[PDB]
Amino acid sequence: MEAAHSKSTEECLAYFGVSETTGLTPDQVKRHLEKYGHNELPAEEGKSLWELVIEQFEDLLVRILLLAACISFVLAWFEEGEETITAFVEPFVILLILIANAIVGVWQERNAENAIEALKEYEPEMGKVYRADRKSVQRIKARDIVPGDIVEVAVGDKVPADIRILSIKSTTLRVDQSILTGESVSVIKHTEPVPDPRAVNQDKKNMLFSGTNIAAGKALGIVATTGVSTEIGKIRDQMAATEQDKTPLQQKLDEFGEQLSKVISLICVAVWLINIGHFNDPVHGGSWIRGAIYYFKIAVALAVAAIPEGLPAVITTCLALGTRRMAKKNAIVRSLPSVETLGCTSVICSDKTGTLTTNQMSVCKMFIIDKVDGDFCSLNEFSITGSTYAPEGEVLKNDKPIRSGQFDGLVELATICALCNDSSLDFNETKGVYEKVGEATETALTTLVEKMNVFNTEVRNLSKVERANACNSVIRQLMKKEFTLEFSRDRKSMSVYCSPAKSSRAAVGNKMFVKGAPEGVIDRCNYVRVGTTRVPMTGPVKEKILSVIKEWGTGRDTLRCLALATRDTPPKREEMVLDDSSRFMEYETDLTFVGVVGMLDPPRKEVMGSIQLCRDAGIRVIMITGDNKGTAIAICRRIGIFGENEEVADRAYTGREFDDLPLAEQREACRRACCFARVEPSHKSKIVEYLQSYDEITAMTGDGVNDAPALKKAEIGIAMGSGTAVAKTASEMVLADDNFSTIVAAVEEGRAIYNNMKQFIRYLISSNVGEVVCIFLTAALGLPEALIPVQLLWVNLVTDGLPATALGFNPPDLDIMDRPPRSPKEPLISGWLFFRYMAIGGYVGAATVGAAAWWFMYAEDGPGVTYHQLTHFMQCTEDHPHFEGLDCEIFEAPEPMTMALSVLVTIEMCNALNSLSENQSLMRMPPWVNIWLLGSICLSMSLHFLILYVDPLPMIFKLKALDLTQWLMVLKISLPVIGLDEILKFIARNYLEG
Ligand SMILES: C/C=C(/C)C(=O)O[C@H]1C(C)=C2[C@H]([C@@H]1OC(=O)CCCCCCC)[C@@](C)(OC(C)=O)C[C@H](OC(=O)CCC)[C@@]1(O)[C@H]2OC(=O)[C@@]1(C)O
Ligand SMILES: Nc1ncnc2c1ncn2[C@@H]1O[C@H](COP(=O)(O)O)[C@H]2OC3(O[C@H]21)C([N+](=O)[O-])=CC([N+](=O)[O-])C=C3[N+](=O)[O-]
Ligand code: NA
Repeated sequence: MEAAHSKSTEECLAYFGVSETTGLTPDQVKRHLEKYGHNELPAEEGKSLWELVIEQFEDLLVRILLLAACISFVLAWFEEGEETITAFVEPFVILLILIANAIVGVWQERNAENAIEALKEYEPEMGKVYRADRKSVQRIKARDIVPGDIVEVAVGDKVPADIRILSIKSTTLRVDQSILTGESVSVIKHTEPVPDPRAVNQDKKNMLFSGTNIAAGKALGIVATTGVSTEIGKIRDQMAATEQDKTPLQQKLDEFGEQLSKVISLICVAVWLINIGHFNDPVHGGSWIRGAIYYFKIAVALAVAAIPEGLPAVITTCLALGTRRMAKKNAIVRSLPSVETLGCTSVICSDKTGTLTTNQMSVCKMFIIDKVDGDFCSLNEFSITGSTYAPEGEVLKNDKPIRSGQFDGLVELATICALCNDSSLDFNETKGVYEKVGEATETALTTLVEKMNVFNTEVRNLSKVERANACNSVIRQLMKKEFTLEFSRDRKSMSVYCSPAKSSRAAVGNKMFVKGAPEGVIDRCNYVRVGTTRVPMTGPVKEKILSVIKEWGTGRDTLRCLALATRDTPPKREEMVLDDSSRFMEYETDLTFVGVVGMLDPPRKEVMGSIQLCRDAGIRVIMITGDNKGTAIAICRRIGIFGENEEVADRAYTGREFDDLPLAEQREACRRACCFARVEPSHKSKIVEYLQSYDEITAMTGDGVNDAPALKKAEIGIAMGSGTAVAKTASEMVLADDNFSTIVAAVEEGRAIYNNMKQFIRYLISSNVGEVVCIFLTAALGLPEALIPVQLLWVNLVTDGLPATALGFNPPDLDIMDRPPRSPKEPLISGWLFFRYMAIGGYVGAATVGAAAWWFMYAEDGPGVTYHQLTHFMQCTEDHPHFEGLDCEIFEAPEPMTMALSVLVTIEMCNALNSLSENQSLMRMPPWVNIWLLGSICLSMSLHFLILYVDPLPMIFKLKALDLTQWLMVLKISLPVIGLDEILKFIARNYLEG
């Protein structure tokens, strides 16, 4: 029964055919269990280890690498040498890389924590029901409860299903619903129907929600819904159905993969088309077997040269380090890839209270009526100092301290403030600073009366915990508080019924004290207090009062106003139905207006500055608040979201107003709106949807279970440090200090990290192009392999991995926050840059092939076969152009591989320098601009010597220590790559200056 809150108790019992005093029969149980299922959220998909190891092997590039591993393994077998250790090395490396990769992918899943699974914290194991088969209450497993069940709850219980309250067995039933409604104070429950079939949860005062807690009392109820149908179950379904997108870089990486894979196959076809003349060779002689091994050897080298194998690790390392840095600035990033998205944020939607403001509420203005004489009226206005919940402050009229007690009107104002109040003050001795005990707005009052000290009680003598509630305790001794009519959003007021404490043979002199939003309270005043006297409420007195409230609430003071009032002749106690909240407005009629208080929940000190940073960075800020609309807009003006004087008629919306717009107008509202007031949790989700319809990258704040869906939907869900764990697990980021400014600082960090990532992505991928040209050159010209997979793999994982990682530490540009958000669709490499890496690639390909071919020919350590061309053969049974001797297999020498490799290494060190800046010359942005980079380059070269010298390794990699002559050639050919880039950077910096 979804609409239970709107049905009578009788109607709810009738629907399920259940007797309140017996409960369900066992036939009913069996039928209801079959119809409605068990009372639980569906279990998580069992994702197995085998099913998960396989997912690691779904990435296209890892597939290519696996294919290459198999050809490399197959080749290690069907071979012609004798060395048993040196062969199976290659396929083991690739295999090991794929395995280490899988190990990690798996680590991340056993440690992954999901939001839907965290909701289960809120289902209790047991609940209590009355069923026909037994007289006494039976404790059963929550999961076996069904709709129609008669259930019983008591103080401390976790609510087990969504239950319509039948009977409250205690004096009141108080419930902790904070997780679902964001109501901090436990809320009173009743049993009468709530008429609106579409009531929001906060109005469902006759309902208990699954997952919430009984704070006081004992109650009988009938189970309305279970499982996925409860409020929290529907929240679990909304999250389930939300599909999150791959980040822009993830999408680019996949696109890169697809294309790279297409290029690879194309180059194979090319290497085939280029050696098509082999169909002209006599079938007799030669070696097909030794030719086919040659095409497969290069296919493997091609695969290895194309993939940036070390890239995922560099990306991960850079992200972890950034993450650690962000945490020191209160931004706890939960998802490493979100860092990029955060850098792209174009809208931040932020709750106000506690995030944009300190949530330290403090009264700084109040007034009572001074006098009323026909058309004439005056008010007595005061200021109150002290922005803390601490009783540190004093009252002033025209900036001069006064005695509060010397105004009877004030005495009553404080009386109402103290009695009509569920909250209080605590002096927390672990911290020193005072903390709210309840609602913030109420504690401001508590704090007010202490500062007012209307009866002049001796407080300078008391301590610091005896200070928290002194002047309050005085006022309590005055009146017996009988009951309270709790605040509700329809009437926007609350009241207390009181009778004199000292009261002999007198049934008379009871008072109700009423506090609430001014408009409805004032409309219900027929009288105005003036000192201790009373006079009829009339037009010019009302004008005067509403006029001041308008200025305090809509002006630059941005205060929340409450009107305070007393009913002088309240109804007889017995003539009041305390059980029907619908009558409460009526009990609070025929009131006497006493006064108005104005309180401020001040903006955080950094907020103004961060709002400005957002405007500078092209990031829109939307405030979401529970203030009325007028005060909402005033506060937006105050912190600079709106200009002091700009028109905002269609840039601010209440939840009400927004609902009244047709769908098309709502989408349009979201694109221009900066302020939403009094909105429901559903609105945050709609706002995010509409914003995603204009391709915004949106951050949204949240704290409760009710915020979880919207946090999941937003590109950057942002949870409060002080909030629920469910909100945390549904978010990309947590603010450990709750501060909006932490968001802005995280975004800037995102922008700077990403700009560095660009450089190292471009740097690593650039070398892969360079490597492929080498392999394709080698197979084009019929040359001996200049580089083998194992070498390339060391370079891609280690040699270039360090400088790439160092490029992550590139100093950020000074104008990072002076530019619009980066377009998500913006390519990492395109246009002129494409051409640059085209040219570098071609250079690098030529330079490596060159060095190997130079050794074979013009080098005097090797067989100076100058223009003798390796082109000719790698056959060696024809022995044509060696007219006399007995030596041939020098085609497998490690020296020319060492030439190529040291060229590759050196060029890449050079190109790491080229990568410090996209377009700035090294003459303006020198190498020492990044110490880590120089440091890494020294480390890579050291390691290059390691594999050249440390004996097990030279043999493994097939290399031989170079000559001082040969190193000098390495440098001769490698260094110019700097010249080429410096020229190319020059061309971009000058003939594209528009
Ligand atoms: C990795 C190694 C090679 C050899 C491969 O060619 O990479 C290409 C490739 C896949 C792209 C290209 C490479 O394209 C070429 O080099 C032209 C083909 C030359 C034929 C060779 C014949 C001997 C990148 C690498 O380089 C150059 C020089 O322009 C740029 C960029 O890469 C990126 O933007 C990085 C995105 C992660 C991509 O065009 C990208 O494809 C895309 O979708 C992008 C948008 O990704
Ligand atoms: N949709 C709404 N409709 C009406 N009032 C609302 C609404 N949403 C919030 N409020 C008011 O805005 C608050 C939370 O702000 P945030 O930090 O969440 O943006 C609320 O505090 C009081 O009224 C609530 C209140 N109370 O019990 O809730 C009792 C009051 N009282 O009489 O003691 C008055 C409150 N008040 O706002 O003045
Ligand atoms: Na999200």
